[PDB]
Amino acid sequence: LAAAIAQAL
Repeated sequence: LAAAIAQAL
């Protein structure tokens, strides 16, 4: 789920 952040930015 954390990779959502990575992708967002």
